[PDB]
Amino acid sequence: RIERDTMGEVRVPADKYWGAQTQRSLENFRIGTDRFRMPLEIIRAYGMLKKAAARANLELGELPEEIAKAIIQAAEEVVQGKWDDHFPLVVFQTGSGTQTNMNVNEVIANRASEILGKPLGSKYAHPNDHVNRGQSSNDTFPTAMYVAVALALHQRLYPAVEGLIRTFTAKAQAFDQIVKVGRTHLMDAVPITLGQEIGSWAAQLKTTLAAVKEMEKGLYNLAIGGTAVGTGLNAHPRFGELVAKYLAEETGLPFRVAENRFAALAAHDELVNVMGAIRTLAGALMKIGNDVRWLASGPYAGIGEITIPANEPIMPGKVNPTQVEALTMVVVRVYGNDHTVAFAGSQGNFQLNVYKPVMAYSTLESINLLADAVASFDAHLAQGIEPNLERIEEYLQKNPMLATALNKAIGYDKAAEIVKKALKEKKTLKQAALELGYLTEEEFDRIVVPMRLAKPH
Amino acid sequence: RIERDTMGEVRVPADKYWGAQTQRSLENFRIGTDRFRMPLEIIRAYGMLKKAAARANLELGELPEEIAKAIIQAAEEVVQGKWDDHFPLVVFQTGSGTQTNMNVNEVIANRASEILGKPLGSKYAHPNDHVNRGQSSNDTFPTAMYVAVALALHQRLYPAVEGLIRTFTAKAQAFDQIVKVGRTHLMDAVPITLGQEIGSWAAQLKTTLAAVKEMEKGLYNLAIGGTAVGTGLNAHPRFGELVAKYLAEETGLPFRVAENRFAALAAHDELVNVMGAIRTLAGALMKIGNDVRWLASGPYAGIGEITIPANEPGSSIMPGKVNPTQVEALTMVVVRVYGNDHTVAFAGSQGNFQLNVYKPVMAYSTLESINLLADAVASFDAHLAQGIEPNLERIEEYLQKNPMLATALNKAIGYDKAAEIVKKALKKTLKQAALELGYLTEEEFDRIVVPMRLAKPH
Amino acid sequence: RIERDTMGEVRVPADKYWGAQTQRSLENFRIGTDRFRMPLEIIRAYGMLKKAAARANLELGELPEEIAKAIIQAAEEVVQGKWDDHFPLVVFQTGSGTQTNMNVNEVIANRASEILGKPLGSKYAHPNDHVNRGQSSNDTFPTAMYVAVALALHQRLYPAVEGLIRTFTAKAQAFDQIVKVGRTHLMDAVPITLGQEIGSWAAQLKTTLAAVKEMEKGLYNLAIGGTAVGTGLNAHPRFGELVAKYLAEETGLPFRVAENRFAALAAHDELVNVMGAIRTLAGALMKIGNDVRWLASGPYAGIGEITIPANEPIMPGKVNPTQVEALTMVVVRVYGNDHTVAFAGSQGNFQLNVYKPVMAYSTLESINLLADAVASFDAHLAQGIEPNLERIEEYLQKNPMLATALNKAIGYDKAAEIVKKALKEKKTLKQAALELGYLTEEEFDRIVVPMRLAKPH
Amino acid sequence: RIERDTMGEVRVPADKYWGAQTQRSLENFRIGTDRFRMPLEIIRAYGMLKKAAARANLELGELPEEIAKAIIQAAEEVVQGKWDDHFPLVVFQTGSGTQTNMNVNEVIANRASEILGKPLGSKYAHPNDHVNRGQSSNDTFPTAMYVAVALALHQRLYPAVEGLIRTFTAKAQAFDQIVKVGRTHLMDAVPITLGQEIGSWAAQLKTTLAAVKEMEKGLYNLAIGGTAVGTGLNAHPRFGELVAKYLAEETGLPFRVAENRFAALAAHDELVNVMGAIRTLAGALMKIGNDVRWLASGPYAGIGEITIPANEPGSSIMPGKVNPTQVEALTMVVVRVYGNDHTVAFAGSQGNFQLNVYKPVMAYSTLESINLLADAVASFDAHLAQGIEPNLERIEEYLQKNPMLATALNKAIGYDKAAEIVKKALKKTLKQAALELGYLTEEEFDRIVVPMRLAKPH
Repeated sequence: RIERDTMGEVRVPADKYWGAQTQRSLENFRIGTDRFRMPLEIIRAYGMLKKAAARANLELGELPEEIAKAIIQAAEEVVQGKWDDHFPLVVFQTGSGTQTNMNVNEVIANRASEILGKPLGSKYAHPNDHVNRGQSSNDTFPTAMYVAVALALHQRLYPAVEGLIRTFTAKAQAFDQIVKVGRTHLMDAVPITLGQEIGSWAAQLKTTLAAVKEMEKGLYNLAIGGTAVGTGLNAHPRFGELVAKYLAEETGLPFRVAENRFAALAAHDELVNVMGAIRTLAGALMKIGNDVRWLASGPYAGIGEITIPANEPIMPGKVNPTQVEALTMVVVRVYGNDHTVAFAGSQGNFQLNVYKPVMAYSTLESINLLADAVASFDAHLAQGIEPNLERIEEYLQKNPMLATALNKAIGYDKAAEIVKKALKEKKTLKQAALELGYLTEEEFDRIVVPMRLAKPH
Repeated sequence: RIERDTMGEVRVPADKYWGAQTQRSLENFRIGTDRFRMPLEIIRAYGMLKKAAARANLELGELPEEIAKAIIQAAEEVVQGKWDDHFPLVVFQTGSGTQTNMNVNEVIANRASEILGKPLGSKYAHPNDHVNRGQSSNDTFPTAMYVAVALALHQRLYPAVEGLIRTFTAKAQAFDQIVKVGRTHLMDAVPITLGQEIGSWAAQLKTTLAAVKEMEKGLYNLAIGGTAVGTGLNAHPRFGELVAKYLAEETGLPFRVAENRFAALAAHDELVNVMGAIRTLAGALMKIGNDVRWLASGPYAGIGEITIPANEPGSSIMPGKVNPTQVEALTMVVVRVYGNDHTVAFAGSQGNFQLNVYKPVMAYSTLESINLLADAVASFDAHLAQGIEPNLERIEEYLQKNPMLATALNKAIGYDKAAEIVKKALKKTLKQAALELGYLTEEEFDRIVVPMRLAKPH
Repeated sequence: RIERDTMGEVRVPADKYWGAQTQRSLENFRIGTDRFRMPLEIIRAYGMLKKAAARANLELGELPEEIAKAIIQAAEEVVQGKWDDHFPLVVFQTGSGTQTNMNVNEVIANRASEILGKPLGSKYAHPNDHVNRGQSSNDTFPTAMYVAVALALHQRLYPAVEGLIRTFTAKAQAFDQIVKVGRTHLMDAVPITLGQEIGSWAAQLKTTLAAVKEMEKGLYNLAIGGTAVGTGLNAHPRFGELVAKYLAEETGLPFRVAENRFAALAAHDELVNVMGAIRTLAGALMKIGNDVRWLASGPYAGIGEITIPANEPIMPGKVNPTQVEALTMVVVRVYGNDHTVAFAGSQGNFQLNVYKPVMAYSTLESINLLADAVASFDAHLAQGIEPNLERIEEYLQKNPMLATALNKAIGYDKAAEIVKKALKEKKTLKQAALELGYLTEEEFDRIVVPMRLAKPH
Repeated sequence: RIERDTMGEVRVPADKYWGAQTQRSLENFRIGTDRFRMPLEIIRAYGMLKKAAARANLELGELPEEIAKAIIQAAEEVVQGKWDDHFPLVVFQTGSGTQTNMNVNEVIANRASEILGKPLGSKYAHPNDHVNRGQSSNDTFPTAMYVAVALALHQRLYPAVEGLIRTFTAKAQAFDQIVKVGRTHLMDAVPITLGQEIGSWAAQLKTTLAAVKEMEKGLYNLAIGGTAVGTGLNAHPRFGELVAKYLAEETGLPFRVAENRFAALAAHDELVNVMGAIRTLAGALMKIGNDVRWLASGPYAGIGEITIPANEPGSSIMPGKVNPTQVEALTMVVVRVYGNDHTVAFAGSQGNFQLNVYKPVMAYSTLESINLLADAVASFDAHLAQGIEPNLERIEEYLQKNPMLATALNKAIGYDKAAEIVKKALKKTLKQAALELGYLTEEEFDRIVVPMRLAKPH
């Protein structure tokens, strides 16, 4: 079809619901078109915002009853993802996300007009005067992105991490009776149990996940209502308040208007902190991932104290740790995303930080990739972790760390000799102690109890 | 003096109280000796830890009264900074901080022996058997570093940032009636007040400082009691618990043993997040600092809406020109801090098995950030922020050209008769153009054009 | 169709040329499927590698004549991009890029078999025994990625940056007679010309671009020939040498086998340095971009010494600097990409760094986004930069920096008084000097010559 | 002593040679006073610069013979480190380094006046009129910092890295006949030699050091002569040219004035790239260091293919166990260096108009990286690398289980009769299993199974 405005006539695909402005933008912004389409999470959140906005304005007498109801309906459709294919703009547009705001306004306006029995392009429901009433791209984009990130955390990241925590916790309980060598500086230290080792991974995830959930609270403070620079000019005094209330009712999260609307436009420090906590979580996943591949290294020239499930339905102990590699590659990508967000966050100027799209994009990318990788790592590796009892035992029984009990039982002299023999002849302390006649294969087991070292209290 | 360890005997300065393992580290790790001596915050915190440890072991029957009391006295002297010159080791030593732990054990043990009328190097009060009783460097170093960082936040960073928040809050109130041009994309936007702008800076600091204080809570969870790998082997069953209790009594902070002792040794994710929050605060300071120098730019060919105190001559002299030197020092600290964060988070991802062996550098870079920011924020506050003043004339010059002030005319005398006043008081003041044309009087003008109404529409 | 191997039977789209292994991989690797498809630059380069490999093996007597010629033909087709749609794997696979290597082997094998009159799936031309002869994913993936990045630099980044340099150089020459205020610490300093100011931007780009081109040379050292761990086991002693020679002949770049093949597999330090130089180039683009929006800030409350072309075919001086915003958002993304690559580069273990896919991806992303952004910034802003003579003049003529000549002509006392009057009455130094009778509007122009300050020698 | 500047008079220590602007900076920028005093490398380089400047101005008739000669003598004393204690300013001062430039001008001018029998504070040899003649802090600070960094690379970093390359090269040759198991994905792979593995470390250092030396060339382009903004206003037309010439004579490096003087003041992209290359070198050192500690891990329940020197007792004692402490110090320096790079590159993107005002921190973080790496590489080399020895028994234990050694049997006595020897000498040595089964003799075995053939197939 052909839409007409004071700027001229533009041709838009007859099946598309965006308007002339979006069509022009689609033809002008060509940076990263293939991989950087504006995240749909932002679009869905924008739908929620526009829906709450129509309701607020209607209630405050800023919009005609019928037109408002049509907008509310059209907006809800966007939220339900019925118009995802009508948003073709990239992340690399204006630093205020103006193009996407107008894309949202045009699609919802045209659909609203259609609902009201008007052909697309009529603007019966005006994109700017109605759908964008009392709003600016300046305050609505950051509002939409804060909501998008908060929802993405609950929808994808938390379920994935909480799932892996449950898996590790289950494995930790199941293997808590298996005593093994503990290592510090990568060197043989003292005994621990495989359950204690795996439990530490679960603990790191609980600790880092808790921090993400705490930082998440900063996202509850929205810029909505401050309009262009934070003064709220052109918006009803209660517009922001109501929009926040409705967003909170729809999401179940305690959203509210930021105590200071100026800072909510000039910076996005709350988002920076959320990304930072996600980065720390990623760091813990790298630590855990590496522990896993090192413990599974082998079959014979590594550590090999645990085995991981085959990558494709190669015997146990010879499986390449593919899930660790995919996970850690995601982790290094996440650290880079954090760098991008924090760097951008320090670059605001006066009344508006103009790096909003990329800050939102890199944070969402991190959330989605981590959610994908954690879920994959969990289902395809973590859940199938098993101990290699033979390897664990061989290391423990032949290690000097078990000589402790001997020193008090038969004196250091004899114990030291037993250890020296075992190491020299590559035998277990029990075997050496037997070939020396210092202790029977019976007395040894009564004096040397590995679990007493791993659980000394 | 001759000192010894399991490896043998070595010579140490007769006037120093450290021992053999300190001497070996001194000689074997000549890395960053000039600028990277282990932070005294860590040494003082270690003194607090060793005092609590002796107190706990005595209470639990693990140490004799005589020796324990001497150790407690010696440790307290360390906390008071009386032995600072007896810690000569660098940050770049063993990754577990073993050498500094032994430096602490040796100094306290020697001073304790002396307090008991025993000679130095005698080890009557033994560094390992007594001062380090039930401990490992693995759990004590991170315990001491978490305490050190938590205390430094309260002692230096918070007071500085809270001070700047107070200054900006006061300035915002004082200039809240000064209407000016807002800017978006760096372009002229709708009116705002200077008070709202400065107030936004204060808000950013409140928001970021709040996050640092929330992340600080993770430091309350200590590794103490986990000994070598987290099992607590060699420690009395109640040792860790009592030490954390005593540290809480000593500091006023709610220190407790971490729920999972193993993760407390294998990683320091809590410290990583504290540093991360500090990085965000630094980012806010850069944004604020840049706003300040841009607003004060010029003073003739820049924006120049505010003026700042002139504290030094400067390189190139020009009457009225004041380089924003305090902003430059602050932003240089900010870029340093982002690097510190990079270092801490990188190290945090590199733990292996039961121990992360990057502890010293993680603690050092976090403390450096705290100290530099505390220094720079306080300096910026005292030497610039407190002296910020508006340039009323320049502010008004810009405002009068703002199209928003002309919107009240379009619907008061017509769009043409209003746009015409724009082609007159432009290509000075609109209040004059309307007068020269008779379209409106100066009395009615100020009645139709009320900039504050635009800055505060609600 | 249905392919059959020792692992079982698999169903592959009748129109797709990949095999059972790729089909299984497509179904197993689900991390970042939407935005992280393996870069086609890597696929095209792999085609070049496989083509050179077939030729080398044929010449060395490692492959049957006919089968080799069919492979060479199939490979060339991949290079020409005729099979781009037959590579559906993501970047987040094994850290060795094994899945993509096999994807390349299967597609080329099936096409080769078809050319030889054999239905797809027959393996007449064997993916592993023929197409992958004397090769490993370990040495071929990094070889393909080094070639991909080097070509991407010449094909996209260099043309874009060289173009902007030409633009700035042209503008610098054209505006070299326009004297203006120079600024240090953001404060009024001494006079310069708009041409000198714009010329500095061109210089930064020349300097940073030169560094990228120097680091590029490190990519000429390929891992090809080292096979699994660098020993060259299972490959002809001259296989690597010949493959490198053929790659060099086809690209026009002096590719060769790395002096040390072990290091070429265990690390990719050369790629890290290339990304680092790209990061520095990005930093210069941010500096330049910011200078541009600050100089164009206005219309009346900023600097406004230059104007930028409208974003859509808003009067001069009121145009939002959209191209700067898009460019700087790309810059912060690039800094993050560099972080990812350098971090990954330090994580190699023993004989193989297993972060290859992500290191390659983040570097290529940076190259493509910068190429896109620089070209856009150039065509839509840089080329249309114009001076705002009125603003420039008003700042210069009313600035104390022009009083220098006065001091020597009429003494500091009078000159200082002239400046004090001009600033007090907001008038030009010439006007003030006239209202004081110290100098005529004629004598002033003979004593105060701005260009003599901007070009003192 | 009373000293003065355009702002007024101030009191300075009677035993110090600095002036008023140094004193003001001393008092107004108390940021990082303990660890961030301006690098002496920059001070020494500034001495070289001021010496060349006086020499150039004298040659060009811009300075009197008497005063010029005194300044040259005074400047040379600074280069020799005779006045190090007279530079008390920190890195976190003005972003242009103006305060340090004046600190240099004041010390040299006072010493010059004294050399001419004049009293301190008299300014017979004036800090601004003579020592700073034809210069600005804007062009001299980056000139001094580029020279400082270039010299530090040659004086400290290159010798250290070249030394380690030599050590690894020697070790690789000595162990090139020791066949071992290669590892990919951390899993057992095909055979290689210990010499090839260690050789790869040497290669990584050669590759990264080469890039640092290439980036170093960008530092040869100096800002000198551009004065305040790049125009050269106030400088003699040949001043910059001669100064660069004299600096080249003095240092042996090909210093020249940058083609574009403006970009030399508005940015320091060359320094950013040098730091970037240093970061890559650090990454290689981490990879190498990690390989070293993993190979030495154990020594009983780890990989343990190599052993390293034991330099200290350590925390937990176990016969034969040696913590890889030198690797820990080195990798902690590496994570610090990545942070330094982040800082330098961040600052590099923040220049505005005619001047980047993050100069001090950019120079400082680069020099810190150079010095810490030089320290750590040298330490790691002397205290660990030079003592690396193979654990022949462990290496052989792993190799014998490698499937590749069994491939020569499958086609020598059958796949079944070969796979059977794998179910015997596994669930010790394959050379024994073949004997106990009579399938092959020990003489024929070593004739069929030649591991080196696998490690060196070409």
